[PDB]
Amino acid sequence: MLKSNKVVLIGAGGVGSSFAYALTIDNSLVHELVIIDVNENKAKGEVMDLNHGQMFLKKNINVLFGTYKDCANADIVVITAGLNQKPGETRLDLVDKNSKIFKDIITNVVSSGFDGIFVVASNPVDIMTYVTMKYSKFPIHKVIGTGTILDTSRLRYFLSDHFNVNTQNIHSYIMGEHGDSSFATWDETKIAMKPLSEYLAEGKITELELDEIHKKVVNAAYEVIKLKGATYYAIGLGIKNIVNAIIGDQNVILPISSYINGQYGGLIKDIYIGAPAIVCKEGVKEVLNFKISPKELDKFNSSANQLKSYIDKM
Amino acid sequence: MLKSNKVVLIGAGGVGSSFAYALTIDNSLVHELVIIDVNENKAKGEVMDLNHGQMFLKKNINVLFGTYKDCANADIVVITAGLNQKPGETRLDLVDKNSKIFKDIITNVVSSGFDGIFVVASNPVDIMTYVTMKYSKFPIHKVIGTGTILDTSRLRYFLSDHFNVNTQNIHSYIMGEHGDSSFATWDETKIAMKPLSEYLAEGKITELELDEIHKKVVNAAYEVIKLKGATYYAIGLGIKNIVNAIIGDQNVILPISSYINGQYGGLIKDIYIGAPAIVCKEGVKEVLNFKISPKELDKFNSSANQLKSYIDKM
Amino acid sequence: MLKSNKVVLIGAGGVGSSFAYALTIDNSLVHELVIIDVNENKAKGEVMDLNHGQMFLKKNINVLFGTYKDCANADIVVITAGLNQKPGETRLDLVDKNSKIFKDIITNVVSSGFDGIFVVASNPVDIMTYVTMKYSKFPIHKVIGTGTILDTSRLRYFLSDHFNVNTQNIHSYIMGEHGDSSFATWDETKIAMKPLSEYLAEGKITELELDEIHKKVVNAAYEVIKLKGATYYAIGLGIKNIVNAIIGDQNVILPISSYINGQYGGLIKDIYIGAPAIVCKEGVKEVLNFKISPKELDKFNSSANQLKSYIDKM
Amino acid sequence: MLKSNKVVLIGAGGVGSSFAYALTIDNSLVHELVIIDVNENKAKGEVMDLNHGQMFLKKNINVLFGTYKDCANADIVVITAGLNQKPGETRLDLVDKNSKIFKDIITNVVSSGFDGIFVVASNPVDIMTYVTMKYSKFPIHKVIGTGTILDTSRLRYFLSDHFNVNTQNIHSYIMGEHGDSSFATWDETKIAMKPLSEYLAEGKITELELDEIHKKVVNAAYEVIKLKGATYYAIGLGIKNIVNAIIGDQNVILPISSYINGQYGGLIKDIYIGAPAIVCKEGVKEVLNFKISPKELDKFNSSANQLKSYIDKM
Ligand SMILES: NC(=O)C1=CN([C@@H]2O[C@H](COP(=O)(O)OP(=O)(O)OC[C@H]3O[C@@H](n4cnc5c(N)ncnc54)[C@H](O)[C@@H]3O)[C@@H](O)[C@H]2O)CC=C1
Ligand SMILES: NC(=O)C1=CN([C@@H]2O[C@H](COP(=O)(O)OP(=O)(O)OC[C@H]3O[C@@H](n4cnc5c(N)ncnc54)[C@H](O)[C@@H]3O)[C@@H](O)[C@H]2O)CC=C1
Ligand SMILES: NC(=O)C1=CN([C@@H]2O[C@H](COP(=O)(O)OP(=O)(O)OC[C@H]3O[C@@H](n4cnc5c(N)ncnc54)[C@H](O)[C@@H]3O)[C@@H](O)[C@H]2O)CC=C1
Ligand SMILES: NC(=O)C1=CN([C@@H]2O[C@H](COP(=O)(O)OP(=O)(O)OC[C@H]3O[C@@H](n4cnc5c(N)ncnc54)[C@H](O)[C@@H]3O)[C@@H](O)[C@H]2O)CC=C1
Ligand SMILES: O=P(O)(O)OC[C@H]1O[C@](O)(COP(=O)(O)O)[C@@H](O)[C@@H]1O
Ligand SMILES: O=P(O)(O)OC[C@H]1O[C@](O)(COP(=O)(O)O)[C@@H](O)[C@@H]1O
Ligand SMILES: [Ca+2]
Ligand SMILES: [Ca+2]
Repeated sequence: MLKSNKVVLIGAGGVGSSFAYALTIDNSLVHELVIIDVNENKAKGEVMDLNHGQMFLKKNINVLFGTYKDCANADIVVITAGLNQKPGETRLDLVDKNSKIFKDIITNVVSSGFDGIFVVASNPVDIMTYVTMKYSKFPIHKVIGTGTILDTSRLRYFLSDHFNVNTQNIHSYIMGEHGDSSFATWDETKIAMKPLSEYLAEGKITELELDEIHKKVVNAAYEVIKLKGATYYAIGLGIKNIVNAIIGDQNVILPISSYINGQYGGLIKDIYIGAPAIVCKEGVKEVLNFKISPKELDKFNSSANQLKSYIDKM
Repeated sequence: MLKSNKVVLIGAGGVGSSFAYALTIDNSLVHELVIIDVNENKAKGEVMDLNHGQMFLKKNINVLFGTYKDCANADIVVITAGLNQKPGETRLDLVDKNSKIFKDIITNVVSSGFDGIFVVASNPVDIMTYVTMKYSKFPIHKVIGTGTILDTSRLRYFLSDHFNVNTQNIHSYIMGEHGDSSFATWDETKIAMKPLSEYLAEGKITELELDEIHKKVVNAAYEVIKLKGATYYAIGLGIKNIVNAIIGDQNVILPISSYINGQYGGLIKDIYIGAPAIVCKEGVKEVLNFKISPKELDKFNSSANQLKSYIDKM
Repeated sequence: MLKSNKVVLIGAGGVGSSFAYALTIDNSLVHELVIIDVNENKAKGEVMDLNHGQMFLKKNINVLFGTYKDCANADIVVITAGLNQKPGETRLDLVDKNSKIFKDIITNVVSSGFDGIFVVASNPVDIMTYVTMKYSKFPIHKVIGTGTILDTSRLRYFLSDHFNVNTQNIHSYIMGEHGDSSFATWDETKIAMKPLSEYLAEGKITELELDEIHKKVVNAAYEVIKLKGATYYAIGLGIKNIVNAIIGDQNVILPISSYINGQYGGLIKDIYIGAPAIVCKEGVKEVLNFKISPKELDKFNSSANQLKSYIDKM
Repeated sequence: MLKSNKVVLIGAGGVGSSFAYALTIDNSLVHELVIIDVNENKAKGEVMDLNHGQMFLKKNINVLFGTYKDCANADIVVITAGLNQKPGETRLDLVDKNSKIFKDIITNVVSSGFDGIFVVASNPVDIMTYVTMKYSKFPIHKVIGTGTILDTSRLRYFLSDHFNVNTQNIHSYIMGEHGDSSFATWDETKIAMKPLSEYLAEGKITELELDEIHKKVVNAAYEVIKLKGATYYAIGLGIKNIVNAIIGDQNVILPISSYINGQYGGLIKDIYIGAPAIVCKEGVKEVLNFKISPKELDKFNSSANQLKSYIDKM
């Protein structure tokens, strides 16, 4: 028998609503979308606005107001609820209030009988991913965070604009914390099959331009927050892509919040951090391990140690 | 010689930003999108947030922050600028305020050298379409408004849920003013090829339920605004579909703001009103005419009389 | 838990391979496509040629060379095996040959343990749908034939070309036997919301032109076969759309081979004939019933009698 | 302002017909498709079969039978005409006859007033691309051949199946002549960011397995021809993607038939060979140059020397 695939969204603010809109437009078999928000009226209005556009979609989809009960037979639970950062605030300044919000959300979600896959976007996303795994008691491979997918998308856009080359051919990652301590894989970067070192040697880009691009990646959230209050379009597309990759069993490699336990030298273990992993219908299929340059490995270790600090204080 | 297709968006609020997002996701050959707003910080932030997600799109697209000089070589100009209605404000006061804003907008656009197609969504949409045509001097067929496309989408969603049939197969229109004096084409409505009269005969639905549906359509915007502050997702998809129909030269029939001068009895002439028209690459190719029932014609003439009353004043 | 949707294709000729190609390009979550043919070299070559293009697809898909063992857990079985016709599709000789082929195919499929949905395209498609239902003993709502979907596609193309209007807005059907006894629903046809009778009265089309268009629909297959040897592109798309509507649970109304039992004047009963029905994840959800004009009802009854007599002689 | 993008297809065999089909299904705005074949009946039949499925397509498209006269205002001309291999023949046996055919076709097209972009697929594709350039006297950037895009697609499918990873993450090329002298960029290959050398070290792939995969790439065409008479699905998708990337001004890097005059050492110059280049609205924006291993450079220079040996004999 054929099945009805169900996604429950928890948190109907800018990020969640953008994700839901994008998913209705570009849908890899999501038959039911259930929206949950502690602000009941916001969720109701978003459900209405999404349903009023069905005539313009490629496919019809069931979009419903829901409660935690709906998670019982959900295949995916997307969590975007929590406080976002205000001007002058880091993502780590949200750890305490957002962890308390996630203790409550994860209890309800677990008590309903949910046994699908978690997709976490709330900040700080790596620590919130670890918290989801611990509170839920779920296997490590059924808990996914968006990690550095958004930072990587920003990096690839900036490089695409610099070289006037489609983002599809920009093979570079942001790894580490989804935050101030991230780093770019400059030494492993290629444009199609042409290494970045050849572009540097040819004077088509400079090392300080690389430093500036990485700093723009790091500061992008702060800039967009100053300009329009919060970021939601790019993260909405990233979540949509993760969801479709899961439902489609696409076995695609993405730089997500991945649980490391021996990879990248093993100096730091048992944390979630921005790193490449294979995604499929069962969740994470494998957390990859590849050699990165010594300086880049020191940056990775420093970022992972920063994360481990917060994990140890709880 | 292949060309670069350029769309300029004026007004980066909820409607305009939602349209731009939807267009980048489902893009029928827009190479360059230019976003303009009197609040330039908002426009900058939306440009950045839209660009940061390029890695997740099917196609790359140039999204830019611009000025009115960018309209010179634009192919389409989408206008979503102006005020949305507030409590205690009739359609007359918004007509006044928004026509005064459009004078400035259209003056700058036309002075830039623009000679493309106008797509208008600011409310009251039919009157603002008339105003755009009068201020711009453009041929009537080069000025399009969204008309009752959103009301028709709401109607077809309601009917699809009632009969549990895909919106694709709900053949019914909302016509007249985009507002309180609109009406449904009940007597000409079909579900696939089965007339609504048959469903009525079989107790599949009742006249009361039909009145209920029409009033749901009339009050949808008020409900959504109560619940979440504004509507923008469904209107964004509608505008995206219009723009793609134009660039794709699809010759598709839609219930837009159409210029009547003889159709539907011809008792009211020389106004834009929600009615079916064929849309193609050069704009409106034909405003159609078909027989509606006498009671529905009474409703149509009343709505057109209302719109003509507001126009003649100025 | 999430599942892998499995489609088995029996018959890897022009029609089957066209359908498989179109499905790989436009895929509503088919995870596994299995191809079977009594000519195993042909099935293998098609599997290889379809897999060699995965790089260019939106989504990866597992394309497999199969045996009947693969039907055990298949969700849909598409049958396009059988002799293609230079002369009459509904020859009693062709009926006999393809009935003998279907006996073997259905026996092997059913002995595999399959319990999904049959989608039949082999000719004569209405009688082959009947034979599939009889040999398999499946519920009638789990046996689908393509019926007059192809004839309706041709009709809507011809009308779209006549009026220079998108096929989207052409609301007309071909009904009755997929072949020489079919008829068009001229008296119920609409262009968008405009009845065809209004176009006739305005001189934009004539009765003779309607007759000629219907004869073009009837002679299309013969002409295409004369020119290029066989037809497979339009029918491949029709099969693809049926499959995607089923897996997407879209509740869409399609003119398929439907099991008639009282509808349309309850004269002929218990045969498969071209008629509109609601398609969903469950199979056929309902055969629709609406009033046709007396002349068209007579055409329909004559077509049904044609079919029943050919079933008798089998 | 907005235009109708016109593609003329010359050669309506399996390759051309598959490309046309795929294009109608996945269309980056091609408003008019014109089909030319010296066998007028085959072209007519293909036009009819393609048009009879418009109702199932996302967008309507104008498909017409035509003559050389129709290239006058064409934006793109795709050439798929000429002899195919058949069992026992290499692709280099066909040079003489196909060069004669191409002389005829190019002369007619150029005489028609066409000044757009050629896209060449007929075999041997590198030599036929060179011949198109020479006979047409067009700028080099106006002439595109499919080169090793098909070989690369086969390679990426084989590696995707071996590692069970999406083709999207397989970064490897086939370069050199589309034929028996090609080679794979093993030393520069990555699965996402993970070099192939690490998979070899970890025993997840072996040197003999790389040898075998390249041999499979080289013998794929012979095997598929033996099994079903000819290859056309994978090549059709490749052509479709080139066309959509041109019209979409996507600036994508593809391994196509590129004109070399200094790259990859100065050894062989002034020929077309399988190599990466940037494709955009104007044609070829830039032929890339990147370092490959010394043994692979030897292979590249031997392949190029063979192609030069053929070009000099004429
Ligand atoms: N790359 C990434 O992962 C990104 C992370 N982001 C974070 O995502 C989260 C949401 O951001 P925004 O949408 O802009 O914020 P928002 O102000 O729009 O609020 C999101 C929603 O969460 C709701 N909520 C709060 N508590 C609960 C609860 N217990 N159950 C259900 N709903 C609840 C709340 O009512 C609100 O509607 C923040 O933590 C952001 O920092 C935002 C941008 C990118
Ligand atoms: N056609 C339809 O069906 C509907 C029409 N809608 C109307 O669309 C318009 C925009 O709606 P929202 O996005 O929600 O409102 P909004 O406040 O969110 O955005 C309106 C934008 O217009 C900007 N603006 C104001 N004046 C000017 C100016 N002189 N020049 C340039 N920019 C200016 C302004 O800065 C703001 O960003 C309103 O008139 C709505 O009533 C909204 C909903 C549906
Ligand atoms: N429903 C519709 O609208 C249409 C129906 N069509 C019919 O579809 C069928 C196939 O058409 P084509 O592909 O062009 O013909 P084809 O000869 O190209 O393909 C038929 C395939 O079926 C194979 N086959 C034969 N017997 C068996 C068997 N016992 N088991 C498995 N495979 C077998 C056979 O080897 C061949 O590959 C014919 O009956 C057509 O008449 C064709 C056009 C439209
Ligand atoms: N990666 C690649 O580039 C590949 C190249 N391929 C080659 O593409 C070409 C076509 O392959 P197929 O479609 O299978 O062969 P086909 O015989 O099926 O079709 C070729 C068509 O070209 C027609 N034709 C011949 N001369 C002219 C002319 N002067 N004007 C117009 N039409 C003409 C001819 O009538 C025929 O219909 C062959 O040369 C193949 O070797 C096929 C596979 C892949
Ligand atoms: O022209 P309308 O009335 O707006 O309907 C358009 C819709 O009709 C359809 O063609 C379906 O029509 P049918 O139900 O008659 O088959 C859809 O594809 C299309 O979106
Ligand atoms: O594996 P990555 O680095 O995430 O890149 C994924 C992208 O690479 C591509 O496969 C293109 O690869 P190439 O540049 O090597 O041709 C895109 O299709 C895909 O979106
Ligand atoms: Ca740039
Ligand atoms: Ca015509």
